[PDB]
Amino acid sequence: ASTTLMANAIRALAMDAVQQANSGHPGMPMGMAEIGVALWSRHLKHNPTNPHWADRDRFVLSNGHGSMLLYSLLHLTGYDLPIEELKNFRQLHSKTPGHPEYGITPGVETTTGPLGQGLANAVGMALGEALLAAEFNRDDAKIVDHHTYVFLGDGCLMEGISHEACSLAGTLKLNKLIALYDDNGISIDGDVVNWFHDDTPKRFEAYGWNVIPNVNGHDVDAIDAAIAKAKRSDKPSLICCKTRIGNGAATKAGGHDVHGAPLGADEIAKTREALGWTWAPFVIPQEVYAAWDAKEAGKRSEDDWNAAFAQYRAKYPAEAAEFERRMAGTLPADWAAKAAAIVAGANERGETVATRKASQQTIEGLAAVLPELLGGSADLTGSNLTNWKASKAVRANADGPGVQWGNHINYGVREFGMSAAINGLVLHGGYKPFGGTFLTFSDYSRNALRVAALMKVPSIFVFTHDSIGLGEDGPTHQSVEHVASLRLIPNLDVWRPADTVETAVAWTYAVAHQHPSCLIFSRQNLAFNARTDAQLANVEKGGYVLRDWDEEIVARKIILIATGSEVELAMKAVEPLAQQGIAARVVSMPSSDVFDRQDAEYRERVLPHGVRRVAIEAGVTDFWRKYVGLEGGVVGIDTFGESAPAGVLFKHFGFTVEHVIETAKAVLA
Amino acid sequence: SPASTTLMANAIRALAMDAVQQANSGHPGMPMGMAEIGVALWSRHLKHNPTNPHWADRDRFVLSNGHGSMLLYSLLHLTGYDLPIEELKNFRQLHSKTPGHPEYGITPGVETTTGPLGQGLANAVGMALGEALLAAEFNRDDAKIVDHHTYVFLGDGCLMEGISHEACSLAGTLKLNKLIALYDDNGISIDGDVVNWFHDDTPKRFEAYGWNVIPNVNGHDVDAIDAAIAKAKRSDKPSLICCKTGADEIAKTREALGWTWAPFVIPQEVYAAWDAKEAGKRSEDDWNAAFAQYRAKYPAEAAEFERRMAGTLPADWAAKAAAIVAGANERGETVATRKASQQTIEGLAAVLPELLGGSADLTGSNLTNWKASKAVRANADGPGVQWGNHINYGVREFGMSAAINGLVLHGGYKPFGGTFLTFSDYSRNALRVAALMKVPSIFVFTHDSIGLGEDGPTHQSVEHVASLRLIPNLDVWRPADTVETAVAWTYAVAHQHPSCLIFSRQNLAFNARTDAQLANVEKGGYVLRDWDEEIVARKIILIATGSEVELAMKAVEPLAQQGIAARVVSMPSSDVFDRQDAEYRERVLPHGVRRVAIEAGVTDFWRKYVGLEGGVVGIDTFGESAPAGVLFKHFGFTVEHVIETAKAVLA
Ligand SMILES: [Cl-]
Repeated sequence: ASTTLMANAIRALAMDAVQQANSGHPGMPMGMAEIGVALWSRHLKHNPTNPHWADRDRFVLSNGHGSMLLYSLLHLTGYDLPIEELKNFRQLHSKTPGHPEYGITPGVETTTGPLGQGLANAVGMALGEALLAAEFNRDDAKIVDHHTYVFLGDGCLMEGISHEACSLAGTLKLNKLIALYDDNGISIDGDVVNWFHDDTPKRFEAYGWNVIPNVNGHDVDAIDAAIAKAKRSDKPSLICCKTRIGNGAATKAGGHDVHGAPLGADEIAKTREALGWTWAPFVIPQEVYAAWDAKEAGKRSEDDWNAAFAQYRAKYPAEAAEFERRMAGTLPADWAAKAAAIVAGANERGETVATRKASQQTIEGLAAVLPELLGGSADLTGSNLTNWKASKAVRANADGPGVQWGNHINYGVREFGMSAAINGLVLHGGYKPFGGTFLTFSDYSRNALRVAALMKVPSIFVFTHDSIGLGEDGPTHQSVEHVASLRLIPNLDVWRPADTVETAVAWTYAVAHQHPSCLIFSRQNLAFNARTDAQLANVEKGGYVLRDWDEEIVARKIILIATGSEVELAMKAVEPLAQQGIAARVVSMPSSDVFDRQDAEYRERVLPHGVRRVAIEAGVTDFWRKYVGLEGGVVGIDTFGESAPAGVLFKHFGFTVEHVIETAKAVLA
Repeated sequence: SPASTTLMANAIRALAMDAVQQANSGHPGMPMGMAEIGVALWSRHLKHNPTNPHWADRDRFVLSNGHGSMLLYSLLHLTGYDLPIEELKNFRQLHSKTPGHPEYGITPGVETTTGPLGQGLANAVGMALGEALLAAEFNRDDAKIVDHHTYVFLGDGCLMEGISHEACSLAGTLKLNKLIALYDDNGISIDGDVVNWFHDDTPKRFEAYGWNVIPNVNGHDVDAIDAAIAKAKRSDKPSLICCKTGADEIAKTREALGWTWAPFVIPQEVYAAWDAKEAGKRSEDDWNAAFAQYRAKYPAEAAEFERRMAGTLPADWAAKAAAIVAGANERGETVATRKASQQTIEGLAAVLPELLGGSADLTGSNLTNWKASKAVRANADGPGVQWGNHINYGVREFGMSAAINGLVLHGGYKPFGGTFLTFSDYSRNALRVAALMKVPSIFVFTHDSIGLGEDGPTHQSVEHVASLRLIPNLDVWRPADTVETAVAWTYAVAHQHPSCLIFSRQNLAFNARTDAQLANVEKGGYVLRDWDEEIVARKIILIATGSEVELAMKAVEPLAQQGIAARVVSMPSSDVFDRQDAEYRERVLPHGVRRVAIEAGVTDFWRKYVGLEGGVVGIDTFGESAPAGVLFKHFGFTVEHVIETAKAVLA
């Protein structure tokens, strides 16, 4: 059963599943068929029966629209993806969505579709493998050794994020990363040369990559040999595979309408004749299956690694335990107590610091407790305060390929690439990564935060300099809409702590839960608040009563809802409001997302139905309408900022006791 | 003796370190590092008139590295722009003309607003593209009126950002040879020595883009930088010039430099060596005379150039906009609002010669092109572009969006560019900066919800419409049909806020409108179907946008059969609706009549109109991969769910 027959198999499933769904992208799976045979048949180290096998090569389909390529490969090689599913391509609840989705389909390593990000994910996975290896291998016993393969097309290469990820990968000498490029002269608008005339080999050599240019992308033997050559490189490798889009189509190969549209029944019948593929839709003859199936080889590969690991466990019982725990993403055994100790510690200290500082202090405590902690900053380490006393900066080896182990990464000025890479580090397993930048620059990395939320993986994204409180850098740096815009992304937890204790709570919560988190810290100092034991336990509920009414008040009730640096203002507002006949309960809402997940009883306790509310936050006001209603009030900022000291701006922009009072009287009128 | 270049440069170092000391805030190192580059460019090559920063044929300068803003302030102050020393003393103070990062519109001679890295460079690319397009369009064999360079100062941060890749790759494919980038190659970014995280061979990278690179220029040798700029001007390719560059410390720097003068004191001869008013006036005078000769030979073109450089619409615009809108209403067509968008683009292009469209590799999907357009293309043999009015930007959303900002700043075109709505997350900060700059950039977004169907949750926007509404001063439109599309487009084109125009993949039903309703569409929110004149049924308001307006209209008779009388408010733009006066807003949404919002995106946004007691038919999860009709039923976009919600709200 020839490789033509094996490649053609991919062609038939891709074209027939697209036609069936009358939707999707047949051109790339047909263009890349032989590349598929080359990598998957002759090189990929994997086990269909266990797609969670720790030491498997990681494959990433960065050009995610060509998803039938992956579904064919998963199906053909014997993963648990039955033919029924490929028949249900692009149908509700199928295991075959239009773009591949992590957690939905076995063997799907990450979620792609937004261009460029799969490639950045793959850099993160290569970084994970390289870091773990440096960490867990011993001169007399290796348990970490796998490559990271990524398919990509012209789209990914035009996206800025390819630049960020490949520059970093080159500087970090990630030589087990191997990229195969669907080099076909085509993107969606037509002939790529009219908008994209890069000398791509030259670009990639400039990054410190090895490039294998001009491979015949329809020659299984040629691609195979190029991968072998890549596999022996001192540098990450780009393989340039010259292909024809929809190659094998009877009449439409190389056309500009095979990217994202069905071929039609007529072209499909004629393609069956030209290829000699005699089988009906979704019929695959057993000799194609026998040539593609990897269950046997997979079993052998993984059983071998198990023996390899068992021998490792004998010589290093403690490290083997740690590896298994970390690969599984399980926290230490004494977690609740150590986490409660970090929080108690902050509460005991009672210091008024910037929550960026509170953050660094929490990281100190997390690190002493989580060897898996992997920090980093997008060239703002000194500003974000993401590194800690005992941390080691990850660096490429001076002389050979690979990295020296470390646990804080300087990502460079690459917020988007850092964020996608973090998603890769997380998906790889073995570390608990986070990475920082200024809050406003969440606008550069936004879709990566989004993709973490879609995948439901606990990526942590740290943002500092969160408002006009940052002062003089001015309105291009001063976030106004950002905090609310991140809340709005489904499944993304947003924390904006008021003090050292809310920071400690936010971090330990984030490290321990399944949602990706944005942790949002201030530049400037925020007053410490004191809390009851009951209150300390309620911070983890996202919103809690920081200060209640006294039974002895018997004046007009209001609820002040505040977050982050504005908790101080709500708190300073209480007595002045009392002296005006208003009794103010202060609710601190460090995470509205976590608060919204609470039960109805708890939410009613904190925000009693029918008591009016004023929300206080140095951000856009409309967001708070969900808690304060049409009749409630908001003290916030609905314009861009200005360049001036923080104290000047806070006054200028009406974050004053006087404004809080004025608003409260207006709400209660 | 007249000022040496060393004294000319040290004047910059003095102002930078003194302004920073005065403000006790900011970064003196970058301006001080780039001072010689400043002298070489501004004093020897920059063509500009300090007395008129709006001279149409001026060279364009961009400080892409926003941190060294005292470099620019020094340069503007020294060469004679209207930026007094009292302002430099007021660095980083409230309402000064010397903000922390430079701001377009605040300070004369500031061409764009920079701060987030890489975007200035993308801005510059869009300005160079503007100059090349105008020239190809307007210059004649016997009379040239367009001819200027675009210069950008650049640092390591800018080069690491993915947006430099998008912008520089495009500039190199388009052979924008009048773009000249000068790179502060100092070995340093904020975290320390760049080599640990940025070890690019930047020269080879840029040659791979089709740029000319002059590597290894001594960043402190004015003559060397000068000659390097001179060479770049002879190049057939855009050029990158790689320039290798409190109290006690300031006092000792003064001594090390032999700068004897007190803070903010510039000696007369340094002023005289930097002043550019006299060369400026001559340059602009020469140009005004070359323009008079152009006007004598090409009077219609000359008036069109002037109108378009001011960004003024045609004098009978109100009639021409009304004809576009009326033709939409007359046609009564049920199509996707992406198709409605293309139809309006077509009518706009026939009356706006300045119209300049494009798409980030989604031309067919977004429908941004029109039948009479010409595609912008590099010249086959020489540098530069053949003129066109539709640009294939490649798969570069952020770079396209920042380039558009630069095209808008340059003057002469009315540009817009398209991509899918979710991919607004890639270009977001450029949307933000347009809104901060107050410039009428037009961003087109299509495929706006689960209505796109099978492509699935990575493409299906859910939070995007509401998250863009949050951005101050950015107008968001999500028209229900061809008439709301024509209104949104003609309003966006005519007004000063940047606009996001949000279009559906799928067919949306046309809605008939009375005259009074047609006149209210441009108010952003309006009554599309009102309650009967005297009724006994309980009242609800349905507020809907986009594709959901059809769902609101379909719910009205079913609601009436349940004893519920529904007003349908269409809200194509909540942002424009919020700028309406209190009387109008109360007329559309009367106090104390309860509301249900309907919109295929996050629900929380609507709480500002429907309150805690109101209702929302929306989606607060990600989508799924399935046909659009299957998804809409799956996600509860149904009359039955509208009725349930309305009854629960009315309870
Ligand atoms: Cl592709």
